Amino acid sequence: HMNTENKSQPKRLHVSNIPFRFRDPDLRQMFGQFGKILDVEIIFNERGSKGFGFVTFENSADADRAREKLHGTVVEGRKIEVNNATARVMTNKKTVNPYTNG
RNA sequence: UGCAUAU
Repeated sequence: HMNTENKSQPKRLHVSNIPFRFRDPDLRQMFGQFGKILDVEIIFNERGSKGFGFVTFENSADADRAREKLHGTVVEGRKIEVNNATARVMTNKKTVNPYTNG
């Protein structure tokens, strides 16, 4: 009996040029039409909620296609960007070993 | 408030 975990897995997609009005539900309706959304982020600033964010798909299966369909769309008249995010950290902690053989 | 990676 081995680990037998899932394959597609959640991704953080960055979203940009979006109107100043867009929040959690306004971003997630735009991607969640293809599959399912877990969590959604909008960069938190001194002005309040910003015209820039991220979306957390349930699985890469819809995260891949969704960014492909949404990138180059002009939501609320603003040609957007969508790509895979940096998430929390760029200093990966998942695994380590003293050797590098095999 | 058009500030653009996770102030």
